[PDB]
Amino acid sequence: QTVDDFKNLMYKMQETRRAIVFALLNEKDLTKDDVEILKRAYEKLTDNFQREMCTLTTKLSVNIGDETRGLEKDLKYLDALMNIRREEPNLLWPIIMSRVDLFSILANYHPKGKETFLKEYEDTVKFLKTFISSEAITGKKPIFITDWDGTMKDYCSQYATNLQPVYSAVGMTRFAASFTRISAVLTAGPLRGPGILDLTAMPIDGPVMFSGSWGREWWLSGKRVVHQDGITDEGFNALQRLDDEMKDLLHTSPFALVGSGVQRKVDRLTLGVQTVCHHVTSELSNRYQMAVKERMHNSQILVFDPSTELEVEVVAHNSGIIWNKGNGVERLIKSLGDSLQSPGKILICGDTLSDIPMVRQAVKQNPDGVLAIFVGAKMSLREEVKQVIGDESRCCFVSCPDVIHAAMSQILNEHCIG
Amino acid sequence: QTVDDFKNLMYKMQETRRAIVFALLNEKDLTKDDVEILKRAYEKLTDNFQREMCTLTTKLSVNIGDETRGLEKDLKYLDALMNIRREEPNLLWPIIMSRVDLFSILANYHPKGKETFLKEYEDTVKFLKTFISSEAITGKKPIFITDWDGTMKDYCSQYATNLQPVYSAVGMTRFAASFTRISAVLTAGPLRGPGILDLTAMPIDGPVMFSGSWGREWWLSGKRVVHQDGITDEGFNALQRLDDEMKDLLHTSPFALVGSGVQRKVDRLTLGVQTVCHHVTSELSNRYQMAVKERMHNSQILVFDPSTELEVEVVAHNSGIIWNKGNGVERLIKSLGDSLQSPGKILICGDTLSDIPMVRQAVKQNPDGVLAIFVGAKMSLREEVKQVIGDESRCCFVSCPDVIHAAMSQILNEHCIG
Ligand SMILES: [Mg+2]
Ligand SMILES: [Mg+2]
Repeated sequence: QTVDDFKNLMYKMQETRRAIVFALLNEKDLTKDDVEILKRAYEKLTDNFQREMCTLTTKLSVNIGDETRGLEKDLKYLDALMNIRREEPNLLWPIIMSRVDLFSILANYHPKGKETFLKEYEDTVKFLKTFISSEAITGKKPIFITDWDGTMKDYCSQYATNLQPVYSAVGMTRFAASFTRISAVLTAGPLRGPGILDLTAMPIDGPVMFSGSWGREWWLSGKRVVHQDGITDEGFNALQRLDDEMKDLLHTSPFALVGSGVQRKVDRLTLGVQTVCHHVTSELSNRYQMAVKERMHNSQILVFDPSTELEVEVVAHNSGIIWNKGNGVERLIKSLGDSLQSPGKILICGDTLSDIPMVRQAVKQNPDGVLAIFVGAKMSLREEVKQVIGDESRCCFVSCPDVIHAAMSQILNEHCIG
Repeated sequence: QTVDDFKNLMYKMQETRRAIVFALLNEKDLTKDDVEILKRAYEKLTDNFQREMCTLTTKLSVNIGDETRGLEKDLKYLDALMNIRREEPNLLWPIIMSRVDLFSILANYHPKGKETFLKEYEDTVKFLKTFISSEAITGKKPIFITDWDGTMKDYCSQYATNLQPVYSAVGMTRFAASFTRISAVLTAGPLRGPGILDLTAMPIDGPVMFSGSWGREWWLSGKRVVHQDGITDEGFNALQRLDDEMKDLLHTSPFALVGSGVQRKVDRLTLGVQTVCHHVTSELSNRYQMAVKERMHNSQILVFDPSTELEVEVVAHNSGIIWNKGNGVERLIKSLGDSLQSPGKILICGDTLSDIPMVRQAVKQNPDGVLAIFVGAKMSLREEVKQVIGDESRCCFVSCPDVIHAAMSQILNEHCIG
């Protein structure tokens, strides 16, 4: 009913999710109790419409649509898996997954209809096949680089509970391990506390490398690599002090379930102070922002930024090069000892304009060469993608990530299973 | 209190606005009654918080913030003008306007503060000076091309009442006439019924040329020029028939005060069926969309498109080149007999990604050359602008159109008045 109960529930069913994913990727038995956890988590969100979590001072109405849909699709997926597992006990998990009709499960969620879902699915499948064919030509597996939010994961009203489902995790991990030599994930949010590593349900130390702050931080191999480059050592740590001055403010009753909800990015802090249209009062937001301004201790190398009506930022800087996802990709590839210039295909997935640099860099290195899949892109963005790349023919546009997921599952069913 | 009362009130005070603008641009006396109209229009919107207009079936809560701010700023501006007019009866209007401290009037509306407003103002002024200096170098006045919504005009919750204030109209007209040889306005919405020509408070047949449908239609000189290019004659007129099948649906009680609110664009119809977050019920929207689907009479060259959760489109096509604002600029300049290649500076103003083509085309013709001012642009968009153009130094970023307006007013005060 309250905030911490919701958060703890979601996080529990999420670590349970990771356990399930590990069990499905390492030929381990599927615990019916672990599934029961997700089942209870789903039943809890559907009883009292949406749900409203309250504390001892204020009350917030929270949109749990994404969490509910994720839990639902996961329940259907797992139910199927167990249904074929029971009928044939000692089959390998990929074979059982090859017998799952994921298409029928995901098609009912396409906002434009199943008919469009089918065509987008087929085109995405052929596109992906073109991407996979790179190995048979060059001898080495191609490189896959994607965005998270809106690209591989449906948009969530809260970043704090933007939890990745099981089927997508399994699909992405299998696809990355089987068909790619490099798979990278570039996000704007942090790695942890809460970050992409906490929201994901994937091996993390597997075939997929996760990043944060547009590539300024990475998780590999067992440690965290942070690229300051522009930010000073005093600009840094001061952000840490401010973060300490925020985490205790969250413990009072100011909340972090508003959009982004105070994120600690390598070079800045991004707090969500207001929700569209007007969740949370117009006054509490002002008290919030003023309290944030107070905890900025001159000045002291920390610059305040009102930014928008919904978000607010506290940045270090100013010496630097204005970091973007392109820099993250470049630095990663340079660090790994690989190259984008090497003859072979490159698949890049995105949903917003901030993903265009990733493409840019790629077509600067391999203009043969680059394949792009964009999710829910407006006309202008689609044209921009068509502009950065030559083709046109090398461009693929879908409406939702589930198209990509289903396509990948089909590719796995065809090439890894037969 | 109702819908039509609101619409008629706004339109009346808008034609009154045009009358006032004409009076201020042609050395005519300023009718105190015409000002009184705006005064009553302002008082009517501030009495009962926001306002809710209802009909005989449903009730809608309407955000009239933009209209109220426009009316308010207009009232202050006109009050000043009359205050110096009374103190010196037979002065020329530009001189009186040169004595108006518009900066103090507009600075209180900057969401980031007056301090930022000042710096953005100064930088924009110097930038504009650089733009004006082109005439003294090349002998001919430079070319100015801008976007409307979000660029020269604050965002409005309803396109039907997105009314341009007086001071901005005066400023833009004076600036365009005095410093430019070509001034163009590219919008996505139609020209009329309701269109940009109805929402503007500018001479229309003056120094500024207005367009619609990303340049597919233009108003010059006294007639409307429509570029089909891709759309067939049967694809056209069918859109007109559907439009006829919509305008009568609006007369029932389905409304067009939702965002865009059914727009007749040269190649398509863009209806606003849902508001963020959830103004209007979730069922009435469905009835709306289904009724729209019904009035599509095979099929019959009209393609339906769910697009987003808020908007919906009915497109003709498919043969064409996918028209953008760049094509509008190109076709306009080619039609007028001028050229972007000719040595001289080019100022381009925008707020979204759809304005990037305008820049693109320009830097394809004049890479010396192009100056860009972007309003309320996110980091990614700013970087994209910095990418399309070489400089960097030739880029100017502001937070609100009022910065541009105040800057232009200052330029007028310095060069046209002394
Ligand atoms: Mg993204
Ligand atoms: Mg615009």
